Amino acid sequence: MCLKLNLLDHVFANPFMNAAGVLCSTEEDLRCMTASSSGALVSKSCTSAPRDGNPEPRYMAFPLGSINSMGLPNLGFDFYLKYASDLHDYSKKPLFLSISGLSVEENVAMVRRLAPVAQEKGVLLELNLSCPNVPGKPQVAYDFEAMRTYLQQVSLAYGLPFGVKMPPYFDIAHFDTAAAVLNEFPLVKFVTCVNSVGNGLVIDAESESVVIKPKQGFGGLGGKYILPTALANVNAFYRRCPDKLVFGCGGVYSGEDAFLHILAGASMVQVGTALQEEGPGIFTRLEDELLEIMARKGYRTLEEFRGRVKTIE
Amino acid sequence: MCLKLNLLDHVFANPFMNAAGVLCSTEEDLRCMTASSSGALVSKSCTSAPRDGNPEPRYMAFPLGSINSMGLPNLGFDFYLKYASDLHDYSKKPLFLSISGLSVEENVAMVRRLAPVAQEKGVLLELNLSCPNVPGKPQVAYDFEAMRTYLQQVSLAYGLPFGVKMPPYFDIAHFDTAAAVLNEFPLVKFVTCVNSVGNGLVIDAESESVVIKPKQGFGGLGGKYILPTALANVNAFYRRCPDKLVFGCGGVYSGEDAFLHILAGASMVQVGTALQEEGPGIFTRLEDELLEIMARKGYRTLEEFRGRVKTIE
Ligand SMILES: Cc1cc2nc3c(=O)[nH]c(=O)nc-3n(C[C@H](O)[C@H](O)[C@H](O)COP(=O)(O)O)c2cc1C
Ligand SMILES: Cc1cc2nc3c(=O)[nH]c(=O)nc-3n(C[C@H](O)[C@H](O)[C@H](O)COP(=O)(O)O)c2cc1C
Ligand SMILES: COc1ccc2ccc(CCc3c(C(=O)O)[nH]c(=O)[nH]c3=O)cc2c1
Ligand SMILES: COc1ccc2ccc(CCc3c(C(=O)O)[nH]c(=O)[nH]c3=O)cc2c1
Repeated sequence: MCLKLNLLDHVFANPFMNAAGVLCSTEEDLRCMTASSSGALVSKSCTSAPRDGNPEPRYMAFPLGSINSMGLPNLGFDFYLKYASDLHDYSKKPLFLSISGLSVEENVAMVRRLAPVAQEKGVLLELNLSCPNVPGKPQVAYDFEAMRTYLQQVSLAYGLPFGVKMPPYFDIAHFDTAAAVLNEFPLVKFVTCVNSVGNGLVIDAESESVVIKPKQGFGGLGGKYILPTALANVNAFYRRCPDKLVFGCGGVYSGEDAFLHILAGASMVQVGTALQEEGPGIFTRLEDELLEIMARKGYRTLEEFRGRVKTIE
Repeated sequence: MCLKLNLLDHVFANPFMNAAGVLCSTEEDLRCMTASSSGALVSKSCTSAPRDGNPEPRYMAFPLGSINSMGLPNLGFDFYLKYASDLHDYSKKPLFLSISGLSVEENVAMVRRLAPVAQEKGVLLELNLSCPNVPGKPQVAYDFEAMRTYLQQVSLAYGLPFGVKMPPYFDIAHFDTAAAVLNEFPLVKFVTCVNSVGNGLVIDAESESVVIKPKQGFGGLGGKYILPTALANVNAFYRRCPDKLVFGCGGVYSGEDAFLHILAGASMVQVGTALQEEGPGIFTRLEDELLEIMARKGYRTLEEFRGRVKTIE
């Protein structure tokens, strides 16, 4: 009975990893994820220049999840490239590097320079298609023409297999159109579903106030609020992208949550809000919990149930 | 101390009503909602002809909320009109009638017949913009050009103040675009935010199956999962539509939850999943709980705090 996976020409002890942005912004953070029982880690979505990000408070958590408008605080690309190139111990586990340029040219410039490092060290690119667009236009992945442009340019500039981090969709026609766009790009080998459920608003009843300062308190939601939305997007893309892998992300707090993601079609399973709250010890528990569910059901490997969610009649 | 208010030329005992489609499909349902301590009631969204809806199971609820793919089962428009015109006791509370035709023409035909009943009896129209659209196309509210046409045609056909039931949005540009569409129509006097969070997926770990039969288990989410989404949409439209009312719907299970919708800007507060689960006694609890929070805060009116959610500097 085991949680090992072999994909994208890498080997993973188990399917768990952090979600981008959680426990992955500094060298300390990355070493801490490396030391954890996770099967992999991803770096904070970066920009070419370092960023301080939005005013605080910009992240808050509650029993059912979290809200944030961090604003891409990050140490800049050169720092993440250097971590990939010179500091990361690939004998411990694989590394994903997440990029989130504020324009298509910014992304092209980073992926050109990531390429030789990816080829020589085996760092894996996750391109974040919630990067903001032009303000007053929707985020990139909710503008199918911009998304196409981003993927064509990044495909040309990088030339290597990569993956994409997708926001959630809520309309079947969007599932259809988005997967069709992704399916135009053979170098897109994995699809991470989902980023935060955008622009929610948490209000504290006692103080009568929003709980985060940017954007009049509007920000992306994560945690228990979003697990069925995440499961839906994992399975939508699993069913529509048969030549790509799907990584699941959203609402994982337990081995059972991870099991559902994997039944929906998840290969890797990322952990955001729960990891933020509990810390990297969450990885041993998730592993133990998922293995206990597998033992009770008689499953010996992940492939025996991945994507095998049953429908009714 | 009482929760009474006046909106749209009607008087309401309190701000609570059912959400469309919950406890409101049959004559028995409507009389039950009428007998409740709700302030108003809304009928099941209807089509010209009666419909059986989708195969069962088509609704399921859980600790954090519900999923449904009901498929617009309804007794057809002649039945709801007849209810509005001959059966409803307007001395008890106002009535809203929800229409959800599958085309623009269907909606026009229903509203032309509704108008003289609205004039004579004061029944209010809630137009459901989570309706069918043209080939491989998103729901109407997610296709701003179709939304505009629907509203143009309905405003011309109906000629009287009405409201619209909106699906949630997740992107600030979308809020900007949707509110601008709506503000083109002076007869659109209220905006109900929000319908269910579309196309989530609930999976049962023990059976390894989805929990509803239609659409391979995909359906609209309600309940706790959607409260911060619902508050965000209420506030966004409250901010953008200063000459309209906003009705809040989504995740209300307590007077606290209702308090947060009213702080966000809600005039009326609709109850879906929690009503489906608890039954119509919920209305007395919600009234009591809301009055209790008001008392503790020293608020005597809803107007003192509606839309007064505080931001951080
Ligand atoms: C504090 C915080 C920072 C995040 N930053 C990023 C990021 O830099 N890039 C990215 O793709 N997603 C980011 N996300 C989204 C998470 O990766 C994840 O998609 C989302 O939180 C849902 O997973 P969850 O329900 O486990 O939180 C961030 C989330 C949180 C809470
Ligand atoms: C069983 C069921 C039937 C529904 N039918 C309708 C409908 O006919 N028209 C409509 O506008 N919304 C319909 N809804 C959506 C609700 O009116 C409401 O927008 C949604 O459930 C969120 O509120 P909640 O969090 O209180 O459930 C329905 C919801 C459920 C659960
Ligand atoms: C330009 O100023 C802004 C403001 C808000 C942003 C929100 C998300 C993002 C993408 C990064 C990201 C963040 C984030 O850094 O805020 N949070 C998430 O939940 N997911 C994400 O993908 C960039 C922003 C940039
Ligand atoms: C035929 O299969 C479907 C699938 C999805 C639907 C979504 C909304 C509607 C409109 C009525 C409605 C329904 C419903 O009757 O399913 N449920 C909601 O949560 N909101 C609604 O607004 C009909 C649908 C029918």
